[PDB]
Amino acid sequence: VFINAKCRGSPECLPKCKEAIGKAAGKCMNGKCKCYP
Repeated sequence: VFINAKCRGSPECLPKCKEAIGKAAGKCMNGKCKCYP
């Protein structure tokens, strides 16, 4: 799933995804985070 959190750095989406679902696996594109459950 993704989050509206306006991400600005690919490496920033890692700590975010981990804080979103629990794992730091995802990227940042289209102004959104792409975390994979």
